[PDB]
Amino acid sequence: QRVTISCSGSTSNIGGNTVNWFQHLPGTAPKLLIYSNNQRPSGVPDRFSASKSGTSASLAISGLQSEDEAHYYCAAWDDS
Amino acid sequence: QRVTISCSGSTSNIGGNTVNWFQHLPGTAPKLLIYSNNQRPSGVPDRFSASKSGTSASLAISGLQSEDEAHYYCAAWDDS
Amino acid sequence: QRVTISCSGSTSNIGGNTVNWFQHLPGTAPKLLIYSNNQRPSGVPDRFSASKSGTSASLAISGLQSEDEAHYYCAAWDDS
Amino acid sequence: QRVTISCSGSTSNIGGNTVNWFQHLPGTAPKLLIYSNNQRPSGVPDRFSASKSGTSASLAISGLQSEDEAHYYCAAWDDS
Amino acid sequence: QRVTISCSGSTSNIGGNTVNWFQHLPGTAPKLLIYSNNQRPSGVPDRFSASKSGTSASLAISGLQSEDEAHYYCAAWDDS
Amino acid sequence: QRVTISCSGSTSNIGGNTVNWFQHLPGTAPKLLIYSNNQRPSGVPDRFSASKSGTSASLAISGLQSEDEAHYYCAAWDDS
Repeated sequence: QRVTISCSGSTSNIGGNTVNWFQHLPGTAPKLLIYSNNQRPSGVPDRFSASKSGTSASLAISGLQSEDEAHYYCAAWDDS
Repeated sequence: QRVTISCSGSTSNIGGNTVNWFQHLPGTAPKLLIYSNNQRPSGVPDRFSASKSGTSASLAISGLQSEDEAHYYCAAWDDS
Repeated sequence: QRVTISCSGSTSNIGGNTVNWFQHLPGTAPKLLIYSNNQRPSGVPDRFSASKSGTSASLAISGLQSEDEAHYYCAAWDDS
Repeated sequence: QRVTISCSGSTSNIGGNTVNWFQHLPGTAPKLLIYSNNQRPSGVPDRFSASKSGTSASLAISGLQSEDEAHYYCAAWDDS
Repeated sequence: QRVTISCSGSTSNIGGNTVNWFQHLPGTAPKLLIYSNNQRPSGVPDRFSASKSGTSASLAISGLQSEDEAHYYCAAWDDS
Repeated sequence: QRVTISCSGSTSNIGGNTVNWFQHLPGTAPKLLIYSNNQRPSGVPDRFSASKSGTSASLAISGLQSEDEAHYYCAAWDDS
């Protein structure tokens, strides 16, 4: 036999960039405030898996590739 | 036999970029405030899985690829 | 036989860069404050796995590739 | 007799000011050029006077009180 | 007799100021050039006077009180 | 008799100031050049006077009280 199995992954290519951010900002006054008292997630897989709990109270400004990846690739189970 | 299995993944390519963000901002006054007291998610898979709990109280500004990916690819179960 | 198995991974290439960040900012006054009292996640896989708990109360500014990757690739189980 | 002679002068009062000029100018490219080959004035008073010759090839931006004053006040001649 | 003669002068009062000039100028490129070959004034008073010759090839930016004053006040001539 | 003669002068009062000039200037490139070959003024008063010759090839930026004053106050001539 000639069984062929080929999974894949997270191949990334950005290129160029020069994002320069935020420049030339005369006088501002950022006075943010964050205060949380909840958001308790959970997850209870039994047979299969790759649950992904996630909590945040951030400001969430993303420039390039701010992912929170979590991979689980090409699993198997026979129990012969 | 010649069984052929080929999964895929998260292949990304951005290219160029030069996003420059936010520039030339005369005097502002950001005074944001965040205060949460709830949003508790959950999830209880039993046989299959890859539940994905997610909570946020952010501001959520995205420039490029602000994903929150979670993969579970090509699972199997025989129990022979 | 000629069985061929080929998984993949996280191949990345950024290129160029020169992100320059944030420059030329006349007098500002950042006075942020963070105070949390909750967000306790969990996860209980039994047979399969690669759960990924994650908690944050940050500000979450990302310039390039701020991921939180977690991989689990090409697992197997026979129990012969 | 009670002859009373009262001339006047250049009394000035500006007040306040805070002219701030020209601010917050992202990248420009001033490439001015001046080249003159003439403008020769003259003046030949004989009996009375206070002629005022003036020549310029400037750019002439004025913010406040850019005068070129020249005074000659309360003259007399008797030749008794 | 009670002859009363009262001339005046150049009384000035600015007040306040805080002119701040020109601030927050990202990258420019001033490449001015001045080259003159003329502008020869003159003046020939005979009996009276206070002629005022003046020549310039400047750029002439004035912020406050850039005068070029020249005074000649309360002259007399009797030749008794 | 009670003859009263009262001339005046150049009384000045600025007040406050804090002119701050020109600040926060990212990379520039001043390459000015001045080259003159003329502007020869003159003046020939005979009986009265206070002529004022003046020549310049400057750039002429003035912040506060850049005058070029020249006074001649309360002259007399009797020749008794």
